Order: sequence, then structure tokens, then C-alpha cells
Amino acid sequence: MSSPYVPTDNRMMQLAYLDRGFYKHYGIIVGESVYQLDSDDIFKTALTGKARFTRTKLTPDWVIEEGCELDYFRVKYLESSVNSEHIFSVDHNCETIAKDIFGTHTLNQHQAIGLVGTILLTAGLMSTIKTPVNATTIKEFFNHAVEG
Amino acid sequence: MMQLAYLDRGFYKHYGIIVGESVYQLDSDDIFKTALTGKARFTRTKLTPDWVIEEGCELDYFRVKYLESSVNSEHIFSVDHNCETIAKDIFGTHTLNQHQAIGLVGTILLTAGLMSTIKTPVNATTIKEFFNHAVEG
Amino acid sequence: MSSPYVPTDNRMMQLAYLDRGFYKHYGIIVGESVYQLDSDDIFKTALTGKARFTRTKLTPDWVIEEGCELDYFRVKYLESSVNSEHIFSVDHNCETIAKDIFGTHTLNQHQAIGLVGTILLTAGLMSTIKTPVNATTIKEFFNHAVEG
Amino acid sequence: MMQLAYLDRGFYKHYGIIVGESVYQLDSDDIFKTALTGKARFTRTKLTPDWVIEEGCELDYFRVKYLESSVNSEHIFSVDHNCETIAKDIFGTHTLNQHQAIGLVGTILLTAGLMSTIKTPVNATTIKEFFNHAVE
Repeated sequence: MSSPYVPTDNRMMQLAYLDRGFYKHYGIIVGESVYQLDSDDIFKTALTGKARFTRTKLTPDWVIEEGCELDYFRVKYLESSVNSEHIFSVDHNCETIAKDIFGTHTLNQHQAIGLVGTILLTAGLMSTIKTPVNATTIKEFFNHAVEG
Repeated sequence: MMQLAYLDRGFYKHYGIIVGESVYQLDSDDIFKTALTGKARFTRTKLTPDWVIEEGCELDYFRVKYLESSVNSEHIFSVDHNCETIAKDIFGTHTLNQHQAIGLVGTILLTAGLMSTIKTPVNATTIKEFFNHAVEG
Repeated sequence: MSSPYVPTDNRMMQLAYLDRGFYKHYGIIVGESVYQLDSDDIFKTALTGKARFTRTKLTPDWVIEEGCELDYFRVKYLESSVNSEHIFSVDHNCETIAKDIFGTHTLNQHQAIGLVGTILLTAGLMSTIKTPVNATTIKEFFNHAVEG
Repeated sequence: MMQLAYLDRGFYKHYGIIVGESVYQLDSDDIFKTALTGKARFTRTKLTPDWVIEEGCELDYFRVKYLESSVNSEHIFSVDHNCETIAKDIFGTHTLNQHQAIGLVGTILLTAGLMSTIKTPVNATTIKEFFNHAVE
């Protein structure tokens, strides 16, 4: 008999997005499922602090994000952005999210979803068209915070 | 009387509300990190000529929309000892409570601040105001 | 008589670079002078810790970097990466560099020089072609550290 | 015997030298910052399965190039008592002195570390090892 073994490694995964017209909605493909924030509006999410992880089934609409804007400097910024208190939570369908994405780890569950949540929220917020920030463009942005 | 203003740091803008010779702003040089925590504290600093008025901007527009809104933010806005009178010194005693006054101004500053981190067009001169209004050591 | 005035503002300036084949050598244009690290090899500079600011005369070889790849996240990372202790210095030619680039500033000389150097060295290091990092590629990169 | 190795974090790699059941590395989670400050301390941590040998890499190549070099680095590498045997540990009986051994290993680990921060090709799968080997 060979020695007892417990693997620690996470699963294979890809960063991907859905076209939402004004932004790219990012998620992590693990097998036939996609971890993502439950949101139709990335600005409302950021401006209200309601960032709940959900899992949905992989479809052919998810674009594999190849040309990556995530680089060393952005990931190091985001790694150090998140303390013990953050806006990210997980619904009923995401019980295995920490094990799927991190494997066996010394990150606690809350820390794990903070780090994943920060990477997905930032990638979405930076996918948008650049426009001057003035009274006018601020007003339309503010609507995402208050319009139901 | 009460007006939105900013310190231009090129790649973004730090926003505040100018009242007399004082500026009310969130206590954070990184509004993006603040937005990820869900928490922001108000602070007050002395007005300088580095602060620029955001033109054609009326706080009244935002107060109306915010008091109508059925959406509830989960961002928590608090005040250090200095900003104790922040509501009255910014709103007098107009028909809205302190909690609503702090939430509204918090949401205005967070909204404009965060937008500047993700929407600002960058070019060859963007570095000028980044170096000109550099954060504390 | 109007009131005494002491201006606090830095000069007008543009991010520019020179084409050095395998990297972009970055500088800050102020009038007909360009502030830059005194280097013909940005990797050697980084790997030996000898980054001295020098001043050259504006030529038409300098490209005004219009599609700037410095964004909020990279800038904030670099802001928080450099402190009092760093590799950056100035030659006799750069007496007024702190005043030209920062105007009147609560940052000490050394903090100011560290921030400008960090921005220029990082823009130069990001400018190169991506290659897998293996025994072969590490060997050739190591030559920049030890070849004179 | 004594081999360059890494912990892959996808967007970058943390390099060290495996010596028996231990790894000599720079005491830093950000080699880029380290490169900017001009100083680095060595540390020793326990070998885990997460460390991968850099295949085809032989320390002898770096030693010969380094000792032949007329380049003076201004990077300052230091050891404390838990790392001060690094010389005989990594280069066994080789005749280079302690300051040369510290400078050489420091330069190797800084070079490979810094290279990985700026040259690594990124793709849709780069996140995998970033999350797999997450730090605290």
C-alpha cells in the first residue's frame, strides 16, 4: 500500500465574461459552472455595496478573457485592498466556492470570497468606456445608486 | 453656500463639500478600497486654492433623487469628532434627519470619487495633477 | 498693490518615451528639458539598483505617450510601494527636479524622487515583450545584471 | 543537489533555493517593491509540495557568470543567524566567500522574481495558481 494522500490544489478554471452592453460581467468557469456576482448593473453593485456570489450553468455566451488587463500591479493592489470587513457575501448555491477556487488553504471563507469578489468587481468596473467626470456625467452615474 | 469641489490627482479626483473656509470629505486617499469595505468616515480640513468647484453642480438635484429612492445602500457613513455639526453646517435644518444628511453626502462623494477611479480619460498630461496634489507620506 | 503671491503649482509636463528597441525609455518633458533615469538598459538598472535621474534636451525622437497605460490601480500600487529607502537619486543637472515636478510639496526630496523614479522605471519595465519565465529565459535576463 | 524552485502565483512566481527540507528565499511577498527599496533579507521556510523545481536550471552557470562580472550591484542582501550558513549550504566546497555567496543567491532570486512580475504572459487560466497559492 502507497502512503495516504489528500490533494490540496484548486480546480482548473478560466476568467470569462458576459457582454452586458456597457460593461463586461466577469466570472470564474469551474467545469460546467460559473461563479460570479449576482448583478445586472456593476455600478449599482459598487455604489450600494450589495455583492452576493451566485453560481450559474456555463453557456456558449461566456467569452474566455484572453487579452488580460489583470497584471502583476493590478492584482497586487487588489490583494492588499481587502481587510476583514468587505461588501462580498455568498448565496445558497456557492457552498463549495472556497474549495473549488482555493483548494485546501489557510484563507478563511470570508477572506477567500473577498479576494475573488474584488477581482471580479474591479475587472467589470474597468471594462467601461472612459468619459470626463463633470456635473453631467456624475448625475447619470448617480442614477445607478438610487434608481429602482 | 454649499458646493461640490475636488483635488485633481489626474488619475482620479478627491471630492469634498466646501462650507466657509472648511472642506468636508471622506477620510481616505483610496475611495476604491473604501467602497470595497462598505464603510467611510467623514473628516474636515482647511480650504486651500488647490480645491476646484465642480461647475454646474447643484446638491439639491441629489437630495431630491436620494429621498425618493426605494433602493437602500449597505454603505455605512460615520463622522469623527470634528464633523459633529456636519448636517447643519451643510444643510442648516432643512426637512431631512442627520442619518439621511450623512448618507446623502456620503453617497454623493463616494459616487463622484469612485467614478473618477474607473472613468477618467488618461493622456500624456494626466501625471501633472497627480504629482501636483500628491497624498501625505 | 495686490497681495503677495507664492505659487505652489508644478510646471506643465508630458509623459514621453524614446524607442530603445526592446523597451520604451520614459521621461517627463518640462519646457525643452526631459527628466529621465540615466540608463541604456532598464533591466540592468532595476537589477543593480542604480537609477540616477539626469536631464537631456527635448529632441523630436520623444513620443508623447497619449495612449497612457498608467491607470488608477497601477498608480496607487506604485504610490504605496515606495517610501524613504529606495534605489533612486539625482545628478548635479537636476537641482530643480522636485520644484519642476511637484512645485511646493510636503513630501521630502527623497520621497518625491522615489515616486517619480518608480513611475518611470515601472512604465519602462511594463513596455517589454512577454516571454515564458524558464531556465532559458532567466539565463538571458540574468545577463543584464552581470554584463558590462 | 541544490536547485532553484518557485511557488507559482500565476501573475508572478516566488523563487527560492531548496536545501534538504528547507528553502532559502528573500523575506518579501512583493519582489517588485523589494527591487525598488534596494534591500532584501534572506529567510528559510520548510519545503512543501507547492514548491516546483525550475527544470534545466543549474546554479553553477550563474556562479561562473557572476564571479567573472565587473558589474557592481547597489542592492544590499543581508542574512541573520538562521540563514548565515547559506554559503557552504548552497555552494558546498566552492571557494567563493560569504559576501559573494549572499550577493549571487540574492541576484539570482531577485532576477527570476522581478522577471516573473513583468514578462509573464497572462491568459484566462493565470488566476488558477494565483488563487491556489494565496498568501496571508
